[PDB]
Amino acid sequence: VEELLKLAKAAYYSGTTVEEAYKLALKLGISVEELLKLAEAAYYSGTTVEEAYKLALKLGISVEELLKLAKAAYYSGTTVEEAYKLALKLG
Amino acid sequence: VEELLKLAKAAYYSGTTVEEAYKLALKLGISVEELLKLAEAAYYSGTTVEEAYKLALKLGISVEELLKLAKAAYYSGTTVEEAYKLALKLG
Amino acid sequence: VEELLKLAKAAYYSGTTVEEAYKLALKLGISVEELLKLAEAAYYSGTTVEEAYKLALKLGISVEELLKLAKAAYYSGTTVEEAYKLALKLG
Amino acid sequence: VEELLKLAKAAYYSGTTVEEAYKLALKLGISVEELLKLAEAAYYSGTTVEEAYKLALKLGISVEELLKLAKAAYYSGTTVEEAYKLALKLG
Amino acid sequence: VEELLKLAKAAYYSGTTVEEAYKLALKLGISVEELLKLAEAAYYSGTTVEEAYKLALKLGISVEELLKLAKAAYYSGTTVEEAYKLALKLG
Amino acid sequence: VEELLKLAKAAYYSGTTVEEAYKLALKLGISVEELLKLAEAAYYSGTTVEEAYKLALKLGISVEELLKLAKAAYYSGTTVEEAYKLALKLG
Amino acid sequence: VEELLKLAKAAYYSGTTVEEAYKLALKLGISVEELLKLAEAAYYSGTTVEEAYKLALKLGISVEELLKLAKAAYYSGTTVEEAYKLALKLG
Amino acid sequence: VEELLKLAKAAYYSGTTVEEAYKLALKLGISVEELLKLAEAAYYSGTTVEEAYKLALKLGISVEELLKLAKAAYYSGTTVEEAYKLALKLG
Repeated sequence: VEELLKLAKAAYYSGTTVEEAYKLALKLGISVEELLKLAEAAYYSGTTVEEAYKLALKLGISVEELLKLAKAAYYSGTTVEEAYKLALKLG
Repeated sequence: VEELLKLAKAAYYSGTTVEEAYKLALKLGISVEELLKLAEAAYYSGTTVEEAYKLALKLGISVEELLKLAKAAYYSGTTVEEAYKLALKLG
Repeated sequence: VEELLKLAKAAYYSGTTVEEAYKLALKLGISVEELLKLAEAAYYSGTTVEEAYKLALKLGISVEELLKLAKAAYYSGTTVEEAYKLALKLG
Repeated sequence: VEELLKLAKAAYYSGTTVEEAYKLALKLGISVEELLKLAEAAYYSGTTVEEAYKLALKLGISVEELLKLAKAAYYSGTTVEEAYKLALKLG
Repeated sequence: VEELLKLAKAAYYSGTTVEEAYKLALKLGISVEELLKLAEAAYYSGTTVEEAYKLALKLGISVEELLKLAKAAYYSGTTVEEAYKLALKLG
Repeated sequence: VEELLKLAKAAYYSGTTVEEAYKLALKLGISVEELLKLAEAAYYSGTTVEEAYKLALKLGISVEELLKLAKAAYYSGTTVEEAYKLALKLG
Repeated sequence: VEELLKLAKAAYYSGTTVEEAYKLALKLGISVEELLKLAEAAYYSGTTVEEAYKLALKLGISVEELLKLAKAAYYSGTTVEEAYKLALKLG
Repeated sequence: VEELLKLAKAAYYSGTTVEEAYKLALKLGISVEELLKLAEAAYYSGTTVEEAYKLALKLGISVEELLKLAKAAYYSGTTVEEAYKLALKLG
C-alpha cells in the first residue's frame, strides 16, 4: 500500500494516473521511490518524467542529486543543465 | 495527559469535542492512537470515523493500512474502496 | 548563548524583556527551559507566566504536562483546569 | 550538488544570485555553510553578509554564536551588539 | 509572515505543500521551528518529518540534538541511530 | 553613493533605468531602501513596483513583510494575495 | 599571515600572483586592504588595478567610494565615470 | 553532540571514519576544533592530517595560521611552505 501511495504522489506530480505511472516505472526499469523523486524533480523543473530520467543519465548522476539540482535550479531561476554546468564551473 | 492530547488532536480532525471522542473510542473498543489514525483517515477521505472503521472491517484491514489507502485515494481523487481494488489489481 | 536565546523567546511569548524573564526565572527558582515551557503554556492559555507556574503546582504536575495540557486546551477550546478535570474524568 | 543547494539558499536569503554568493564566499574566504549561517544571521539582524562577518570578527566569535545572537536580537527587539552586551551583563 | 516563511522552507524541504506542513505541525503538536528542524533532519537522514519526530522521541532527545545527529550521520555515512550509539560509545 | 547603488540594484530588478527608479521613489514618497525591497518583491512575484506598493497598502503591511510574503509565495508557487489569505486562515 | 591571505584574494581577483600584487602595493603606496578593494573594483569594472587607482585620483575619491561606484556602474551597465557624473547629477 | 559533529566533518575531510579521527585527535593530543581545522587545511593542501600538524610545528605556528596559509596556498596555487616563505619574504 506504501508503493501505491508513492505512485499516487508521482501521479499527482506528473498530472497523470497511477497505472500510467506504474507502467512508466517499469519502462525505465526503476523503483517507485526513484520514480517519485523524478516526479518531484520534473515538477520543480517543468519538464516530463522521461526527460528528467534522460537528463539524469546524460549528466551521469543519481535521482537524488537530480532532484536537489532541480530544487536548486528552481530557487536560482534557471534550468537544471545550466545549474549542473554552474556546479562544475566552480568545482 | 498524553492520551488527552491525542484525543484533542483527534477532536481537531473530527471536528467534535474530546468526550464524544472518548465515548466513541469505547464504542469501537479501540485505543486513542487507533482513534486518531481513523480520524486522520476520515479527514483525508471525507467520511466519518465510524464509517471509516466500518470500511476498515469491510475490507478486512488494519487502521494504518486504511490510513495509507485514504491518502493514496486522496491524491488520485477516488474513494478508499477504489483504492483497495486498485491496490489488489496491480499486486 | 543558548540560554540567552531561550530567555529571548520566553520574553517574546510573555511580551516582556529578557531581563524581566531572567529575574522571573530567578524569583521562581526555575531553569530557562522550564521558563520557556511556562511561557509557551502561558501564551496558549492567554495568561501570564506566574499564573501558569502557580497552576502547575495547584494541579501538582510538571512543566511538560502543563504545556501538553495548554496545547490540549488550545485545541479543545477550554481552560487548562477544565482540561485537567477532563483528563481525570476519563482516567 | 549539495554545496550548490546551500549556495542557493544563501542566495535566496541575501536576495542576490548564486555566483555572486560564491564570489562572496571567496572574498571572505569562508565555506558555504558559514556563508549560509551569515546569511540567516544577516536576515534576522537586518544587515549584509559581509557586515555580519565583520561584526563576527569584531566580537571575536564564531558564526554560530553570531547567528544565535541575531535570533536573540530579533526576538528581543535589539541589535546584535546590545544582545552581546546583554550576554555578558548576565554572565 | 515569518512563521509562514518557515512553513514554506519546511514545505520546500519535505517536498510537500505549506498547508500540509501546517496540518503536519498540528498532527505532531509542534511549532513551525521544530517542524523546519525536523524537515532538515529528515533531509540529511533521508526520512520523513514524522519518522524524524518518532526517532526523536524514541531516543528521548530534542529536535536540535536530532538535527546534529542527522548531519553527523550524513557526513559519516551512517544512520541517525548508529550515530547515537557512536555518541554514547565515545562518551 | 550608497543610495545610488541601491537605486542601481532596484533598476536592475525592475529592468528600468536609475533615473526612472529615482523618480518612482519620489512619486511614492518612499526611501531607496523601501524601493529596493519593493523591487526584490516585485521581481520574485512577477509584477511591477507600483502594483507591489499598492498591494502593500491594500493589505496594510510594511515593505519587509511584503518582500517576505513574495519570497514565500515564490517558494509555494502562488500569488502574494493567496499567500496573505493563507497567512490569516491559519491565524 | 592575514595580509598574505588578503594578497592571495587580491591575486585571485586581479588574476596575477602574490609578489606582483605586493610590488604593485608598493608602487601605489597603499595598504593590502586598499589594494584588495581596488582589485574587487577593477574586477567589477573590467579594468586594471592601476587604471582603477588612477581613476580614483582623477575623480578625487577614496577606494571605497570608487568600489561602490564600480558596483553601481556594474548594475546599470555603464563605466565608473558615467556613474560619478550621474552620482552628482541626482545630488 | 557538537564535538561528534566536528569529528564527523573532520572524518569527511580526511576521508576516514569518526573513530579514526577521534583516535588521531588523542594521539596528537589536540581538541576537535584543532582537528577539524587541520582536516580542512589537509584537504586544501591535499595531504593527510598528520602531515598538516607536523607542518604546523615545523613552521612553529598555530592551527589558525596554518589554515589561513592553506587557503592562501589554495588561491595562489602553491604549497603551504612556499606560501610561508612568501609570507616571510614580504615581511
